[PDB]
Amino acid sequence: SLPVPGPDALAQSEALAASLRAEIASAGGWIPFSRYMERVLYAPGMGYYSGDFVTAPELSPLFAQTLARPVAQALDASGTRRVMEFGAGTGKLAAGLLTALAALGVELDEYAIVDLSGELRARQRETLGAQAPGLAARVRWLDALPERFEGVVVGNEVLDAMPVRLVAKQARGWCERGVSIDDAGAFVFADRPFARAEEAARLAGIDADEGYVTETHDAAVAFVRTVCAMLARGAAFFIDYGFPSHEYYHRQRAQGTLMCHYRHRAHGDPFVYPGLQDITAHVEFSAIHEAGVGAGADLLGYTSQARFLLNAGITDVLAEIDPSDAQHFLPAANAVQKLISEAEMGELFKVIAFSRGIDGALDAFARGDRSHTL
Repeated sequence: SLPVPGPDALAQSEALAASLRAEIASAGGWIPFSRYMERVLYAPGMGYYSGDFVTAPELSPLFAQTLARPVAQALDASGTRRVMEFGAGTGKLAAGLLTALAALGVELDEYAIVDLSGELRARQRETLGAQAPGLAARVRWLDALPERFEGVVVGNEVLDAMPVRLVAKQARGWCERGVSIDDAGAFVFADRPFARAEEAARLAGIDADEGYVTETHDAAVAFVRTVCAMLARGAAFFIDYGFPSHEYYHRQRAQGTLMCHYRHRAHGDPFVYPGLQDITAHVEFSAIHEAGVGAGADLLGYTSQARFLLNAGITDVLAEIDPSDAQHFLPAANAVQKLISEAEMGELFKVIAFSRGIDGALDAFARGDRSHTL
């Protein structure tokens, strides 16, 4: 069943929906899914994110403590002293990473948060004041990526929320799946030939039978190019759920990876209550790899979150807590298992990193690197 929102949320969703229906009609009855997704997620005031930013916020402490190790190693190796986080959710990772780095002897000249909409920083500032008092003063917020950056960039579950286009395999070949309105005014998917017939060529490599529907990630690719061109020295880590291309576009993944979350219920329909639910797609890491190295950065590593966290010392972090102290040990052990178990986040989530001015390997990627599978 599908719970009905309260009056105020419903009014918001209805206004957002009416604005999208009006846009679709004005455009001749069809818009790409990227445009739909951009508006329902990011419309000022009414979009989902712009008026549940990570999968498991309660894992942020142990996660940040562990991530701090390769972050510090990348700072040392590149001779840099700044971190920049894109998005940043409610600021739990920033508070954790700031605190953990400082505890390990690493002070930053600045921890920059990129909050394009302006809408996330108030809660982030509150979280930092509460959880990292006296490191909070090192945090600055940016309205856009700068032209140049020296330090370590962190993008945790941000690639998955960037707009995707949908593509569908017809007998006649690939086409674009966009959004139309039906005769009752409801949003409907609608398939149309590509404007740029060129854009079907990139899909030829997919082992897809007729009826296959999947996502392309132009916006994420554009973002990674921009980050890697900006990065002058240092590293950029992206943490997200997804797969290299062979697996992403596997013959059997014929409904793709699009998933929506409404009142923490996972389901496939992005036309449910516009503005009141999340819409995400998994990340296609081969294209992300090409994006970053094509901008001239080195690939620093690619592996599963489990392997990255294990390599980075998560079990050592856990082992600081004594097992007889059950009050602390069991929650910590359960957190670690959620982070690293194949059945939980450990395999599905991946870490990819790019670098400039880092020679050699990070310990976090030195065993079990998967770059050769990209």
